[PDB]
Amino acid sequence: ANPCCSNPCQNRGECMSTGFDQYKCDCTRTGFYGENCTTPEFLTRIKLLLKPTPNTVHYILTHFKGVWNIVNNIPFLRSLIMKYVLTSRSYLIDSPPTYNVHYGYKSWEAFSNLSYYTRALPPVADDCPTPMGVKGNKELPDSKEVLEKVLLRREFIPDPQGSNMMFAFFAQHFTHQFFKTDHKRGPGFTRGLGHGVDLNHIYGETLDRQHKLRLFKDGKLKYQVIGGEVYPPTVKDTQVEMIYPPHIPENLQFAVGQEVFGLVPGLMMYATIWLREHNRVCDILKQEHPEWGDEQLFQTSRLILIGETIKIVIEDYVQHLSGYHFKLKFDPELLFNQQFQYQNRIASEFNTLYHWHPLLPDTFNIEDQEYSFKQFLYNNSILLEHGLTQFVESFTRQIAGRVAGGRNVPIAVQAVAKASIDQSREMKYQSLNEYRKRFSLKPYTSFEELTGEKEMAAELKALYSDIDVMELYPALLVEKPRPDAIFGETMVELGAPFSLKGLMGNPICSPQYWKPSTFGGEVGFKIINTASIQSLICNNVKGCPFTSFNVQ
Amino acid sequence: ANPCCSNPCQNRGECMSTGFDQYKCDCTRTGFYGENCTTPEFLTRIKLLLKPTPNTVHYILTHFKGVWNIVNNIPFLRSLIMKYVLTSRSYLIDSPPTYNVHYGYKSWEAFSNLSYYTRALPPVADDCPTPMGVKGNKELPDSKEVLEKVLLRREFIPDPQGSNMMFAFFAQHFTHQFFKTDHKRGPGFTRGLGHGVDLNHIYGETLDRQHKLRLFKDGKLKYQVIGGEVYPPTVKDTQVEMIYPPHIPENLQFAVGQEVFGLVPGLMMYATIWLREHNRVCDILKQEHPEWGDEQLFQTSRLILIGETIKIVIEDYVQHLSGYHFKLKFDPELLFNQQFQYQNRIASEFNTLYHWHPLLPDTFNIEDQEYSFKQFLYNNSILLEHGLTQFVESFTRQIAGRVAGGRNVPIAVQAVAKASIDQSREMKYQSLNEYRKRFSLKPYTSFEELTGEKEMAAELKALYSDIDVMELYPALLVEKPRPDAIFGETMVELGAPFSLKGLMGNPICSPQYWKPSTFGGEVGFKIINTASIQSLICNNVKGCPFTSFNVQ
Ligand SMILES: *[C@@H]1O[C@H](CO)[C@@H](O[C@@H]2O[C@H](CO)[C@@H](O)[C@H](O)[C@H]2NC(C)=O)[C@H](O)[C@H]1NC(C)=O
Ligand SMILES: *[C@@H]1O[C@H](CO)[C@@H](O[C@@H]2O[C@H](CO)[C@@H](O)[C@H](O)[C@H]2NC(C)=O)[C@H](O)[C@H]1NC(C)=O
Ligand SMILES: CCCCCCCCO[C@@H]1O[C@H](CO)[C@@H](O)[C@H](O)[C@H]1O
Ligand SMILES: CCCCCCCCO[C@@H]1O[C@H](CO)[C@@H](O)[C@H](O)[C@H]1O
Ligand SMILES: *[C@@H]1O[C@H](CO)[C@@H](O)[C@H](O)[C@H]1NC(C)=O
Ligand SMILES: *[C@@H]1O[C@H](CO)[C@@H](O)[C@H](O)[C@H]1NC(C)=O
Ligand SMILES: *[C@@H]1O[C@H](CO)[C@@H](O)[C@H](O)[C@H]1NC(C)=O
Ligand SMILES: *[C@@H]1O[C@H](CO)[C@@H](O)[C@H](O)[C@H]1NC(C)=O
Repeated sequence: ANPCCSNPCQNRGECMSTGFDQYKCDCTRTGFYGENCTTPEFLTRIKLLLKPTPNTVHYILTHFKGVWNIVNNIPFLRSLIMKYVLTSRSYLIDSPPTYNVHYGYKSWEAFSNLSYYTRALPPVADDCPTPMGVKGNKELPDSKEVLEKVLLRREFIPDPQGSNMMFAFFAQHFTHQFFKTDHKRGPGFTRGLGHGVDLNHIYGETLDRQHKLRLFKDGKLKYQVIGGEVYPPTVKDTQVEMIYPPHIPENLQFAVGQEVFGLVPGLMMYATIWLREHNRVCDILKQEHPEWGDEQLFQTSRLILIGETIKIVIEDYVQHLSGYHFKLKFDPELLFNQQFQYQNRIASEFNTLYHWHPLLPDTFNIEDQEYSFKQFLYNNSILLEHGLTQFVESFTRQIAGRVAGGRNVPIAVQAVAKASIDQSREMKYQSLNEYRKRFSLKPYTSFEELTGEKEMAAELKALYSDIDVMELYPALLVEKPRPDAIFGETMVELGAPFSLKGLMGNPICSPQYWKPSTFGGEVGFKIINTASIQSLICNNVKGCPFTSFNVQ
Repeated sequence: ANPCCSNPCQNRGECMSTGFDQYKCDCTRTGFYGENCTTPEFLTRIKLLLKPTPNTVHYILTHFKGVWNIVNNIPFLRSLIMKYVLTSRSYLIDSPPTYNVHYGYKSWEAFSNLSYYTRALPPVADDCPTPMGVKGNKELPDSKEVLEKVLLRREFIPDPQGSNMMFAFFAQHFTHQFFKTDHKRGPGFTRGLGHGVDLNHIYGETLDRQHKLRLFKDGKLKYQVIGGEVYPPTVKDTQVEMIYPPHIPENLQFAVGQEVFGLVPGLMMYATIWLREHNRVCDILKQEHPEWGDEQLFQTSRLILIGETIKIVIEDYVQHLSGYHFKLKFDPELLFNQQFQYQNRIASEFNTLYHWHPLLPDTFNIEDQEYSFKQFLYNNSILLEHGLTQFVESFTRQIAGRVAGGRNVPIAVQAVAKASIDQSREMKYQSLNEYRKRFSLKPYTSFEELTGEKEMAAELKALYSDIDVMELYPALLVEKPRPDAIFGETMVELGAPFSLKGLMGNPICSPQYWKPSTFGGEVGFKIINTASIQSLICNNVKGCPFTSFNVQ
């Protein structure tokens, strides 16, 4: 019965029920008047008649390599750009946070509760007629279908971008701090109240945990040496909470910031690395400050590491993920005169877009061997067996599956991807065209447009009928990739903002934090400013096995 | 042994232990180089040689009344000013938050833990030699002395500013949401994680509580009618948690957002008002949206009310408290192009400066009667007896005690004010000259300067010896008032920033919030934009008894 059901209000306008069967649009600071926030104002026009399509830009970003090389070696220029990129996004996210699962209108309970996941777009009134408000049928295509009909991988599709296993597990490992949905509660609730890059996966969310993972000496994290190698410590020695299957031997039950991380030798590997990184830093500090305390070292480290991370992600991970020729730079000093809200709340959407299963290979080739999901899972014995070094090298090449192309979802991952759809539905997610419009994206006029190819498209049009009624998550994996890219435009234009927020919006990136002091001074500062997934592995891993998020 | 103990680094510089008996200053974005962040840069100079003393300004603010009347009527002008005032402060606070009780260096644990109270200035290394770092003796003057020697009120001193009881109880009541120190934990910890104006005192901090205080109908708060009047409801009917003394009869045990508020008929009175305000709003909304739900009304109300509050404080309370001739305006639209961090963490300092006991009268004259603390305390029977209307009128006149003059602390309040000193000491608070310097205030060179008068001064100099070693809290109450003002410069220049933060930095003051929609549209929006302690009482209280925070 909700007169807003139809998502009438345009351009970030706000719909309000001005009576049982009537509504109203809050076209405030939107740039458009009219009952629907459509009629634009002048500057609006000129603003749009100077707004280049993302594809256009993306293009320019990935071409003229020669020129990009020029700028890539001209500090002010580079920054001037990187900044532009920074700022280009910025004005997109709703910070401070607004809606969430249960709240379609701004509410204190909303803005306050931290267990919720904020929503870039409001849900749909449970009173609304159709799942997408009004357009569509009493229901949505069964997921199993869609799942199969266009998602599940038939022939493994490699990511044209060269995304190796390293990248995959990173992204996997990394994103696992922010995204941490508490299911006991629901799909919409997170358990990572840190709502951002806080390496809680390395040090636990609660202090209690953190302390058990702490050695309380030189601010180092409790560790353990197996076969002359540094590894996370046992659950039987730290009593830390770790999610493991009955058979696992105590000598194998690893304890780390994240309780789930034991079920994936891929994850565990990274852990071990970072863990090693931390303590590595501790030593460097204890060198600088022979007069510091355990609790100070431990805390300075965590600050420096968080820095590195934010760096290695933006400058490596994200860099590669974009395939731009411009070298992405991480320097907060760029927002020091930019109206930027150094804060962040994690959105449901951003979580879903994450469901990057396609990356997942069909087997896991470590050195000679090749493993199956059925094999890999919870078999850290694997990790122990081959060693970090090999793992690195190995994973540094085993290309990962493309993700936007279509039907490239491992069958083992079956269950998951389905949920990914089922969920968004429960959370009354909005139409993909809505989320498209939201981020100022022209909506897809035909399934064929969304895919390019006519196969799936037609196959989908069968299922959804109205392009509008197309679900986001799905549309994302099926989306029509960019020229050899791994993602479509949609997935990029959504995570780009969402990301550079929690990335930049992190405390340490704020003025009264960005300084040597904050990190034990210059030395420990440099560390962050000179951090690459490369060195991260170089230092922490034996023999400095070369690596990249790119398979050569 | 801490080489930083001596607070060497100047101008917000950061000190770091560069070895056992050596340190270093992080003069970053400070404006000064030199080992101590002293040598200034050019623009710095020109910036200072254009920086008018607060006293100067304060003066200009409280004079030329004729001119102020001119501007007070030319919108752009007024705003242009108010804004200036807004922005003048801003660049002072450390948002996002930095140090706290246990942390003198920036730390995650710090920035993360919300039970802590942030600290505008770092504590002092427990390893430091003297309580104020180095200057001073192995200890500090016994508090009992100071307490008596210069704090306790002998002859009641009225605030020259006319601060009636209304103001007092408001300030009291209002500030009681942010400040809510959890003693079970310690002096440094707050229980109001809301860390700001969130009217948790009206709706409780936890949802559980809130729901019990909710009637779940038209989004109204559960209430009760006694003798034809609207009053908060009983603990025996809501099971809400309320702090009460054994004798109190259930029929008197009031349940309200704040558990402590029952022990002060002054507080309770305000509650009842606000409570009445809320439900009042609910009706106005239910009029606008006959199609809204209990939980939406309830939430919109709380949003509108929070607005009112932020208004009534800034525009009334704060206005009066300043005695400026310029009419202070509350309009977030002023920061919509200002690098302002719409967020807030409550500082310990700000909490202490609050300890405004001097305001407290010696008796409480309600109509004919006159009461004693021993009387008033936990005697809401009083409130019930006379009625809200009288209470208003009465309190609207009973002048409150000045606070900066000196020795004006009620003896009943004895215990408290002492604590106020004892505490800051535990929390290793810094020197008053430090906190002075901090907010770019020339430090007091002599106790006589801090007081003007020679009596107390001399009396103190006996106790502290070095002006520097003068404690803040004390120095505040004894401080030398402004020409007929109720506060000295120190207290003003500290709470000014601290305040306009949590005041402005509140969500609802942010761009994606400041709009009719957010509040059920224009109608419910206007409400906030047209709110005065006056109307607040006018609407909620019978007969619209005139009021002001000024006793005529
Ligand atoms: C605002 O948007 C609504 C739709 O969200 C428009 O209303 C529809 O207009 C068509 C064409 O006249 C009618 O056939 C429909 O019955 C209307 N309602 C709906 C729910 O579709 C409306 O015309 C728009 N107004 C403006 C000024 O843009
Ligand atoms: C920086 O500040 C320190 C004090 O915080 C200064 O050091 C003192 O200087 C005096 C005068 O030479 C000596 O008598 C003291 O022994 C020094 N130490 C202390 C703890 O007082 C120092 O001179 C300042 N340096 C600069 C460049 O400003
Ligand atoms: C001076 C440099 C001018 C660069 C103009 C670039 C215009 C790019 O144009 C883009 O090309 C894409 C193909 O890759 C299409 O998919 C997009 O729809 C189209 O807008
Ligand atoms: C064009 C307007 C010029 C105004 C000049 C104002 C100078 C105020 O000067 C101030 O006066 C106070 C007395 O009230 C003193 O206590 C302060 O120390 C003094 O700086
Ligand atoms: C957040 O909301 C959920 C459901 O509304 C509730 O169960 C939970 O206790 C809330 N969290 C907090 C911290 O209030
Ligand atoms: C686990 O790994 C070890 C060593 O690689 C191997 O011997 C064992 O068969 C594996 N078990 C499973 C269930 O994968
Ligand atoms: C905050 O810190 C105190 C002491 O460091 C600790 O007891 C408390 O549990 C912490 N709060 C949280 C939420 O971790
Ligand atoms: C409480 O108030 C009632 C009514 O004003 C009065 O009769 C009674 O004496 C008071 N008791 C105390 C302890 O103040």
